Amino acid sequence: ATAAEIAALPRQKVELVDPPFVHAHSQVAEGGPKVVEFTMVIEEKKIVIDDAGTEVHAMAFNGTVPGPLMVVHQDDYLELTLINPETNTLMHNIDFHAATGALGGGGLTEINPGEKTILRFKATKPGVFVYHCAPPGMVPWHVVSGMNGAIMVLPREGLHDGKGKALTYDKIYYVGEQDFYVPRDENGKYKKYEAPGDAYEDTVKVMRTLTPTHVVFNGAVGALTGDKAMTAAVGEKVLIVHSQANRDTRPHLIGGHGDYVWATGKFNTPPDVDQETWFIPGGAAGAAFYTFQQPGIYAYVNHNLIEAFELGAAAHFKVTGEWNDDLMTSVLAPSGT
Amino acid sequence: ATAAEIAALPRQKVELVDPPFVHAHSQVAEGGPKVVEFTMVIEEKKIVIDDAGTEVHAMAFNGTVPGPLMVVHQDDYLELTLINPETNTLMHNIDFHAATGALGGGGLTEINPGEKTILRFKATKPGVFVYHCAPPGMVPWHVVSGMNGAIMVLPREGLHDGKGKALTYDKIYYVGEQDFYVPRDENGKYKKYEAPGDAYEDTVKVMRTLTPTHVVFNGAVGALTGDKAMTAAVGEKVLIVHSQANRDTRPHLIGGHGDYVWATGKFNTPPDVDQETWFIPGGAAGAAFYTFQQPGIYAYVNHNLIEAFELGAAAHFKVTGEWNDDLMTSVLAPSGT
Amino acid sequence: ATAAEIAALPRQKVELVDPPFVHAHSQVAEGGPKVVEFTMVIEEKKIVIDDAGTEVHAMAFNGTVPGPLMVVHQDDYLELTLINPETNTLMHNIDFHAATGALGGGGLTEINPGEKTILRFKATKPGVFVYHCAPPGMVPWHVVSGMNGAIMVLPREGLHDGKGKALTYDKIYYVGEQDFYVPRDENGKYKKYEAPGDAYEDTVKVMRTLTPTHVVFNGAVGALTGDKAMTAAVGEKVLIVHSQANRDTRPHLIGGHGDYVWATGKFNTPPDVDQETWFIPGGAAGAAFYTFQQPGIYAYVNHNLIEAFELGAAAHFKVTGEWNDDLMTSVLAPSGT
Ligand SMILES: [Cu+2]
Ligand SMILES: [Cu+2]
Ligand SMILES: [Cu+2]
Ligand SMILES: [Cu+2]
Ligand SMILES: [Cu+2]
Ligand SMILES: [Cu+2]
Repeated sequence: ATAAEIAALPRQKVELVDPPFVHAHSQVAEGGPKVVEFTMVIEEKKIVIDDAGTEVHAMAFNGTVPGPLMVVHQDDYLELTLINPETNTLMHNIDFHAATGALGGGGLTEINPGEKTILRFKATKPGVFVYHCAPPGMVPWHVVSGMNGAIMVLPREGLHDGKGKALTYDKIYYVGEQDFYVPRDENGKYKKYEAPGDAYEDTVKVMRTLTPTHVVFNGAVGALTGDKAMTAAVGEKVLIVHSQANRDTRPHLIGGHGDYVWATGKFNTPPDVDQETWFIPGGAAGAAFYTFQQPGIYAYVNHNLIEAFELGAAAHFKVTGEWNDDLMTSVLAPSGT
Repeated sequence: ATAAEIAALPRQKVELVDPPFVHAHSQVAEGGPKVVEFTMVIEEKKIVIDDAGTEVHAMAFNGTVPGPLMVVHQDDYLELTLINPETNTLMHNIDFHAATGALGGGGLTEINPGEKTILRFKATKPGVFVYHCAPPGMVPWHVVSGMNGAIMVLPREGLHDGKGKALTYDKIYYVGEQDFYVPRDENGKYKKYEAPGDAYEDTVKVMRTLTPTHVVFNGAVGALTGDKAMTAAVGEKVLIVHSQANRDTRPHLIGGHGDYVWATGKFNTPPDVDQETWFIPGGAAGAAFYTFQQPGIYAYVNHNLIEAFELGAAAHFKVTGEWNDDLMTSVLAPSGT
Repeated sequence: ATAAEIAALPRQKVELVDPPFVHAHSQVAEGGPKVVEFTMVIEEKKIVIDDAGTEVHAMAFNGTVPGPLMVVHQDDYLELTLINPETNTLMHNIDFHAATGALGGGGLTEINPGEKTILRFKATKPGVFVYHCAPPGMVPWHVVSGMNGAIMVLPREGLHDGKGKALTYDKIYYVGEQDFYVPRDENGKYKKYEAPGDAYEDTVKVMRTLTPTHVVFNGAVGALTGDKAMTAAVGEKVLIVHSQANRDTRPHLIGGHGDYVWATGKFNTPPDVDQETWFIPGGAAGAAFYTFQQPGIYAYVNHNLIEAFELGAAAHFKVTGEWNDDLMTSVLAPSGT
């Protein structure tokens, strides 16, 4: 499109929504290409990540770990205002894996405390994609401090299966998975630090072991379990976007499947089908579409079950509706022999 | 199908055999849906997993690690009678990744020692699938004590390539790969215990390192080597099902290929072809079809070669037949320069 | 077919070049099947892998880590003369994942110092494939000492996308990724040894932790940076072949994508498209095709960002040409809030 064309496109501001929920959007694009505008303030803040009071100095886009899902359509532009307040201690930036050029945007968005920047890019490829902070020389420390999220660039005609038939979800959830590396003293007690930088050398030591101390969804052990379970009903179609900016994961819905899974995250790559456990490499997002058929509790886990049930990578779904005895039935309930 | 329709279907009782062998079955289904009946008794027992006498308190479906492969066809019902004898010490259950509802069956099959249960589920999706025990609060401990196996839900038509041409094996094997986490004392010797619960806390400590002490096929170092090799002949078509319920693996046939690999394990996802090394994420099963072209010894490994050749994840195939010098030949045998 | 027929085929003697470059070849085969001849001399040699001066006794095909890329076309024959000079200490051999029979060639090419051998195999499957040394009882030690490389078996008609459209690259690089396991003294400084075998025991104890101390491209931290950065231009089509003979990797071009990615490395498996981060399991090679659209610096990394930026797995590209503000622009450069 020529210059004048780009400048005349509609601009639209969107209010973000914290994970695992997602801001207002339409599956099939509304109108032609537009510039979708978002604002995020970076917050450096201590968070508690487990039920032992373990602390991390999180580096949080929009104040959450993960950062929020932004949704646009292919060939829209994403225009982000990124703000680094003067109460923060570090420079930050942003790298969108959906974008082309300048290290994903990281070369154009280095903001010290007290600065802001506005980056625009054309979302030329459809898929879910990671975004993360990447300051030169300190890239993994920011990412493993929680400074990452995802976007979704929907096809203009919405999602389709591998034969081109529409796939239209009723609900979407975004599960960001975070590996944390929390230092411990010689008694095995997690350490606490006054300011983010005080932890840098001890944290890189743990990072070099390649073994996280915690692997969590939505920023903390248990953040999406119990009273915080996600919800659905029998018959509803749910899209589950999952990202992991630094380390591999292998999602699984305990009691369900991924009926269609873009395991690479990219919508022009046909989805796998009927999956039990899919694989999302570190540095990527994936998305799974499932129609719920049975009510009750499900878990949603990274299926290294030690990561899920010892280190924190487990969520719940609570599903309403009527039980299907064709699909499963207890012929003889547990009883004495 | 209605409850009465299911009650009228034919029943077939299968006798399971121990991995890496597979029970008798037909690739193409005979006739219409059936209720395929299986029984497994759970055995808690010490197993020795290496040549140094290292022990695991195994929790073994049908007394083996992995548990046996169960074979059905799409839209059959799998009816399992699961028995937990009074000689065991723990509650157990079963979660079938092929099933829909109640945590794969785990919510309906919780059996204390001295109980049994009967679960039926409809095998609605074709593929190879993990099953495993998953008692609330104790899930990865049971799995990494060997309490896992797989099933195969064949298409009613049998297997096909990505162009719907039939693929018919002459032979099938089931390789269950197991990560074990064995505690060591201050001198580096593996510890022994006299009841499963006595090893729990020390085991969990090793599990949280994410670093197995052993990675084995069929429950031990060397289980599928030497005179317990898998066997085949030149011209024979072989399907190798491989599962890993907790940790990723990357199978490779040394000297061969995966001609067709359903690396996700799901038969409605078209297979990869001409594979050197495929990838099966923790929590899944995959399957590889190969036609042997050369005789001699092959190795079948997890191609993290430290996991294969230091930790235990290596099997052999012995193949009969005539050498093909067109495919390969020693032009000059090793000799002085 | 027969010996008369194979004697009649043309021979082509190729001179290998050092990675990341690739010897001259034709993407579409010039004429009928040929016997493509290569020679490699194995060198046991001390190499320095980081700016601290850390050393590995490398075991290097052609003197480099990785070994060089050999390029043939499907149904050519690859005929390798492999020489183990008398100045080396160990027996070595070669196992081509591209080849069929005798453990990939391993069984036929065991040469002591002062010996040579010539192996010929038919390259029946198109793709990129790992090769590596594999002496029985010492397999992972040789591979993780750098004794591995890759070959490319091009379709005779050159590369195509999943739908039959030709994909012709303008240039090709070969990135070999190497996990090294270097012992450390009680100060945590890397140890040095006199001969390869002096480090064996201490190296095996690091290998069994499954945690490399360094993960590098082209044999050292920073090897593909600075005057050794890869290069391209806006509009240029680049194929990046990447291998890892022992351990998984997840390549990512920072600021770009993989437009077409044969993540399994096999050209009869249609490529994934629009990739952010692809996944190549240990024991495999993959290849990604990308048309550069923006000038400037890029990094090409294993996107476990601790592996990339702490352990060494980061290369650079320098790209010339004109910035595209439609793809990306800084609407407001970093500036005061
Ligand atoms: Cu940051
Ligand atoms: Cu990134
Ligand atoms: Cu159990
Ligand atoms: Cu499971
Ligand atoms: Cu060697
Ligand atoms: Cu190999």
